Amino acid sequence: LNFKAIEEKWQKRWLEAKIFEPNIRDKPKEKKFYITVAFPYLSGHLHVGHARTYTIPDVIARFKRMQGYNVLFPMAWHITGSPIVGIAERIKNRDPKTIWIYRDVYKVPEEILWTFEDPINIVKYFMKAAKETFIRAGFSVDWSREFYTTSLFPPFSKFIEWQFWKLKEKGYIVKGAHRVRWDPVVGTPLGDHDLMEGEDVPILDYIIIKFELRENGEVIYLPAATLRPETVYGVTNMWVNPNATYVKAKVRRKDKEETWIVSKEAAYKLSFQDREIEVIEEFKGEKLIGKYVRNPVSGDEVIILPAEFVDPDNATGVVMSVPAHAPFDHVALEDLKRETEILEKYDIDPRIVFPAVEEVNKLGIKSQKDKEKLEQATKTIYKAEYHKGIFKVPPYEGKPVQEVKEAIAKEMLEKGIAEIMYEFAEKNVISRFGNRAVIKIIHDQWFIDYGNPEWKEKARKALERMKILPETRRAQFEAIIDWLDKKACARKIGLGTPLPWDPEWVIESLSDSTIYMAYYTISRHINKLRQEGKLDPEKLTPEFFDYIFLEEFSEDKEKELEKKTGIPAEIIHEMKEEFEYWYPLDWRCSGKDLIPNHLTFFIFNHVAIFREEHWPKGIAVNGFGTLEGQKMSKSKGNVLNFIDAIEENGADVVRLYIMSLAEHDSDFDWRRKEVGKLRKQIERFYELISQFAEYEVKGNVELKDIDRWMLHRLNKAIKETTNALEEFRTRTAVQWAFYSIMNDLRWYLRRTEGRDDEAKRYVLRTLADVWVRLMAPFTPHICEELWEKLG
Repeated sequence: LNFKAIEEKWQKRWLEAKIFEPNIRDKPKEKKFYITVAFPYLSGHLHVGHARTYTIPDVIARFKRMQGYNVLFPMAWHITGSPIVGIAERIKNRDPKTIWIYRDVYKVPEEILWTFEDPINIVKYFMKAAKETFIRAGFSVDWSREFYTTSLFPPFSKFIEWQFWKLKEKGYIVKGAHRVRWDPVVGTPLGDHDLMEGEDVPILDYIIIKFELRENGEVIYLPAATLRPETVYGVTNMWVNPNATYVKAKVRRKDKEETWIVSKEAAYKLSFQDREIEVIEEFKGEKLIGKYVRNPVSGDEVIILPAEFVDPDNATGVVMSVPAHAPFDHVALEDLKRETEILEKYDIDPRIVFPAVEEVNKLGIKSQKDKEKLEQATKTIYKAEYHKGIFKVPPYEGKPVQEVKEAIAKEMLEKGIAEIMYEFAEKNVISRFGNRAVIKIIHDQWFIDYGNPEWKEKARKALERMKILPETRRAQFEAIIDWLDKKACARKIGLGTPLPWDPEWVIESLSDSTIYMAYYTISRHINKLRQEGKLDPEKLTPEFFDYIFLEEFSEDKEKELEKKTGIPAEIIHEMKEEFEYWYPLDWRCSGKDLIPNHLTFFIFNHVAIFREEHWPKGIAVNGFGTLEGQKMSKSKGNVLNFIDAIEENGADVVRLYIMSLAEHDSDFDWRRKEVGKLRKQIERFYELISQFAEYEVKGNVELKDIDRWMLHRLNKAIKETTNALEEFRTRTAVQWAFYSIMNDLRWYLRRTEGRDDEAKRYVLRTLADVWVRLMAPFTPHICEELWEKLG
C-alpha cells in the first residue's frame, strides 16, 4: 500500500553511497553508455508531461546498467533567457495572472513568492524543486556533474565562450539586419519574454502594395497592407477609415525618397522600420474618398471607399478590397446611404477560385459592415482557399493559391511594387516600462549561420550515421537541415553568457544549449576544484578547452596548461580522459517539439566543432501528455506537477503508468482513474513477489505441463521486454514486463488452484526472480526492496 518508506530508504542509499557516479576505470570504453536528456528551464515546477521526457532516459540507463554497461546519466539546469527576468518583474508589479499561477498552480507560499521580484530567487527555488523532484522520482543521476548555465556559473560560461569563438573562426557567426521588439519612449530593445503584456503575440510580415495615386504630383503611393498578396488580381476598390487621421509623408531609405499616404499610426511605426519619415500633413480619411488609384499589378484604376472596419492602427491603415474572397470587403460594399457620389452596383466582383465569388459565408450567417464576428467568415474562407483552391487568373492559371501568393509577393517585392511592413498580430504588446512596443529594424543582430551550405552538408553526414527513434522522424530532420536559415543567437535582455567579442549581447537559450553534453564529462572535476577553492574560471581559456576536446593527449601541453591554469597536470589529464571515454554521446533525448530547433542545432554545433569520432550517435524523441483529456494550461490551472503526482501515487507507480501509455512520438493522456487502478495492480505484484520469496527451492523438481508453459512464457517476456527497450518502446516493454506476466501468472494460479508442491514453488520463485528483474528499470525502488526479500 504505502511505498514512501521504501522510496526514501533507497534514494538515501543511492545518494549517500553515490551509487550513480560512475568511474571510467570500471569497464573498458567498449562497454560505456552515455545518455542525456534536454535539461529543464527553471521558471517553475515540471509537470507530468515533463515527467515522461525525463523518465524514459532513466529507464534506459537502468536497463543498460543491468545489461553490464558502465553508465553515465547526468543532469544540469538551464536558466538562460528572458522569461525568468520577465516573471520576476511581473510579480514585482503584482500582476494578478502571474501571482495566481505561482500561488494556485505552483503552490509557492505567499511570503516566499514576493521574494521572486529578484529573478535569482525564482532560479534558486525551482532549482531546489527540480532537484528534489528528480531525486524523488528515483532518476539515477550522477549528481557530481551538476551545473547551471549563464555567466552566473563561470566555468560553464567560459566553455560557452570557447564554443562561440570556435563558431566565429569557422565563419558560422554573422551580423545582419533583424526586426525586434522595441520601446519607442525609452528607445531601447525589449526582452521577448520580459513584457508587461502580449508575450505570445507574433510579428507578422505584411506585404504593402504601393497603389498609385496620380494628380499633378510626381510621386504619391497609397500602400495597402495585405496578408493575401495573390488577391491583388481582384481588388475592386480601396478601404480607408474616413474618421481616422491619415498623413501624406516623405518616405526615404538610403537614397530613394518617395511620398506616401498612410494612417498617422503607420507613419510612426514605419519610422522604426529602416525608413526616414517626414509628415507633410494630417488629412482625415474622407479627404481621400472618391479618389482613384492605379493597381500597380493589374493596370486597373479603382475607388477609395469609406469603411469603419479598417483599423488605422493596423499596418498602413489602407486596405485593398476583394469581395469575392474577403467577407469584410463584401458586407462593406453593402451600401444604402447618401455619402458624396453614387455610381455603385457598377463593376462586378472578379473571382479567382465553391461558387465563383465565394460569398456564401458572408451570406450564410447574415452580415452588415460591422456586426463583427465577421472574421469567423474570413477565417473559413482564408483557411480553405489556402489549403485547396486553384488560381483562376491568367498569369497563374491552375496554380495552387499557396504557390501564387509566394510568387506574386516575390515578384512585387523585387520590382519595388510592394514592400514589407512588420506588424504585431495583436495591439497589446507592452514593455516593462508600460509603453506600447513597436518593431524596430536593427542592422547589428548576431546570427549563427545554419544556412551555410557546407555546414548543412556535414550535418547531413552526421545525421546519416546516427539512429533516430522513431525512424519515421528522420525525414523531418533531413527537411529541417535543408530549410534552415541563419538564426538570431544573442539578445540584449535576459540571463546568459555575454557574446565574448561583443559583451553587450548575451547568447540566447537555444544557442548555449547545443553541446553542453561535452561539458558534463568534465563537470565533476571542475566542481571538485571549485569546491576546493582551487579554481580560477578566468584561466579556462579557449586554449585549455581545445586541449580537452580537440587535441591528442600531450603530457607537455598538460604541463604548460598546469602553469597557466593552476590546475595540476594530472587533474587536467583526468578531465580529458573523462571526455574521451564518455563521448561520443550515445543518446540525446527530448520532446518531439525540439526537432525543428534544439535537436537539429545539436547536430550542427557538433559537426562544426568536434572530431568526427565524436559526433552524436542517436536521438530519441517522445510525445506529450494531456491531463484528463485536455492540454495542460497554466492560465487555466489544469496542470499536474510531477512532484504532486509522486506524493499522491508513489514514484514507481507514476513512472510505470507514464511509461505504459505511449512510446516514441505518440502522446499520452493522464487519467486519475487509470493510475489508481495501476497502483492496485502494482500493490498486488508486490504482495505476490513477497509471498513467493518465502519459498525455498530444494533439488530438482518434476515439472507438470502447466509449469513448463509458465516457464516458457517468462522467457518470451524476457526476450520481448529486452527487444522493446533497445528501441525505447516503453509501452510495448511494459505490456510484456508487467501486464503479460501478471496475466499469465493469474491464469497459472487459477489452473493450479488447490495445488502446492515443489514444482509449483520452483515455478513461482523462478517467476519472482525474472519478474523483479524485468520491472527494475520501471519501478526501481520496490524492485530493490523485493530483491532483498528474494534469496
